[PDB]
Amino acid sequence: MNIFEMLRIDEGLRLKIYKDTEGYYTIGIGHLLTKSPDLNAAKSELDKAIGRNCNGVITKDEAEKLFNQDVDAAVRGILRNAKLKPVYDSLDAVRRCAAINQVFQMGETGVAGFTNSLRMLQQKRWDEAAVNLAKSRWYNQTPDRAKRVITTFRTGTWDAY
Ligand SMILES: [Cl-]
Ligand SMILES: [Cl-]
Repeated sequence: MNIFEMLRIDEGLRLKIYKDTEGYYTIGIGHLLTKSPDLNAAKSELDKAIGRNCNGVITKDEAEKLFNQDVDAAVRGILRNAKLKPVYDSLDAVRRCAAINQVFQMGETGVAGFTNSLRMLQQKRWDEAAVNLAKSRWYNQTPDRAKRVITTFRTGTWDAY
């Protein structure tokens, strides 16, 4: 198990434009296209991302390429973020996967909000962190997935997957 296998399980694979859990146009393995309610806006973003006129449909290969780019982007984002980088670097490899999973789903606009959780993670107070992480809109809106990620932070094992 690794971040690709983990996110494949959490995000699924869909080859035509669909709406994610927040109602946003998405494709492939959790590739967010746009927050716009206009489907034409999403189709444009898709063509731009893939570099051809897709008409809302892609291949598995294209889906895996976007997935690779998106994972790479999530990691680089963490490493460029002065708040996230020291916590990330303090973690073991399995817990680093949980961290990338979060950023992949949430982006990093929630950094200030998860300040207390992040401190507990860097302190390696795993049970306290896990309890704190569940006190979130994130947990309440996607509890099954959040439970899997939190368990991964708590244990440093792949037991939830
Ligand atoms: Cl792209
Ligand atoms: Cl708490």
